[PDB]
Amino acid sequence: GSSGSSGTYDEYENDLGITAVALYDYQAAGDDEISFDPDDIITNIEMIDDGWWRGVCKGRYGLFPANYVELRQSGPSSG
Repeated sequence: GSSGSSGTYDEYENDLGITAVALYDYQAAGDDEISFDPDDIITNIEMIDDGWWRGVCKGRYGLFPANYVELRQSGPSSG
């Protein structure tokens, strides 16, 4: 049993998809690429290139190296 500040209704729509956390500060070489700070949170992460991805950060969707970021993941009791 759990609860919190649900609200007046629980019929919302949140499609964030995949998320990741930056490891180091990056500077999008150009417009195509996006610039995000280290230890930041990114949503709508689309897996395109094993080395580069595309997600919506601080209101910006562009190409970015998956090396300067880590795929969010937790390890609970029952893996």
